[PDB]
Amino acid sequence: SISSRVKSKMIQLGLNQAELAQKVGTTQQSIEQLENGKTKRPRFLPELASALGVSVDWLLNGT
Repeated sequence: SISSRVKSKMIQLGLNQAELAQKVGTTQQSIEQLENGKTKRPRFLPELASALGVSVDWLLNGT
């Protein structure tokens, strides 16, 4: 699921939830919630896209 896609990229990159949430500028809770499969449109999607240097298209769709 989407949070996996996000995470596994960060992991390889070296980043984790804290660094992620910071760089995104979201709440730490929102990262867990992302990994709770809770929301397709999280309140930082474009911000996440910049955070992993991916597109919004890819984040939503995803290969």
